[PDB]
Amino acid sequence: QQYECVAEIGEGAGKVFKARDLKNGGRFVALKRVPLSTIREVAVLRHLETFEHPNVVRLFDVCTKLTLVFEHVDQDLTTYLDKVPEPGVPTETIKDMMFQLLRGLDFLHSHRVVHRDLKPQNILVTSSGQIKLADFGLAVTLWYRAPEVLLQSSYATPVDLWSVGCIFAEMFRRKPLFRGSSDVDQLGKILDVIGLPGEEDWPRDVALPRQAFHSAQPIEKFVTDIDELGKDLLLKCLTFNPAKRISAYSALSHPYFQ
Ligand SMILES: CN(C)C1CCN(c2ccc3[nH]c(C(=O)c4ccnc(-c5cncc6ccccc56)c4)nc3n2)CC1
Repeated sequence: QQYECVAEIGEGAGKVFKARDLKNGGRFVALKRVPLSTIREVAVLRHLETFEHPNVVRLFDVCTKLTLVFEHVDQDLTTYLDKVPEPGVPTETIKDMMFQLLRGLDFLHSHRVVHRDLKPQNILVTSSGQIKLADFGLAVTLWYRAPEVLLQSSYATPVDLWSVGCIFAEMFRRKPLFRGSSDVDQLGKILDVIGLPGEEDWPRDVALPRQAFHSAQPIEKFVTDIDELGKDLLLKCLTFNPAKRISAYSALSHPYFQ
């Protein structure tokens, strides 16, 4: 094959490797090796590539079980936070990274792709500080799961803005905001902070009823340095109700990004 594995990046639900692209100057690429639904998902990927959005990982090739060649990025958001000098991330650097993050999200929503598992472990940061979304559009941590996914009720795009707020926060905290040991625990951790939602905000026909939990806390506690504009925006990303939750397109126009 034209490529040559030099290491593994990680494994999960598939397998991703770091390699050399021998035909293109020995640059680093990323190889993943994984039925119409599959053909379908790849058709979308190939399609999304055409637009070449700066805030999503480039697709270089699809080898004919199935190998997908993407670009390689030196690090993810997680190692960027581990290795970040004290006492954190420059307010301005957060404001910028979030924007780039929201850009690719709107780009993905606008084409009706839902990431479904957006966590800092697949948010890639390049040499220049360019955010690039990885690990999407193909078939451990619930800390970034949205309430409705936890309740197993709605699976639409509002899911990924819940994750955005969770990441937004962590960019201040440098530690995950809600660390739960399981789906019920997780759901608890969330409601301890945002407060019990209105009774009509609980989706119907879900095994978990509103009565199985027990008041809202102020946000500046768990997240310090956050401005009013950060606060307000962050609150509309973590609205319990997916219909009341903000959207990427709507987020891009928040006063916070002025
Ligand atoms: C200490 N060592 C182990 C550190 C080396 C630097 N580092 C990373 C981490 C993630 C990284 N992704 C990448 C990529 O280039 C890349 C490009 C396109 N798609 C993916 C991708 C595809 N499918 C599923 C995925 C699931 C999660 C994340 C990415 C996925 C990855 N390079 C990374 N380098 C941290 C550990």
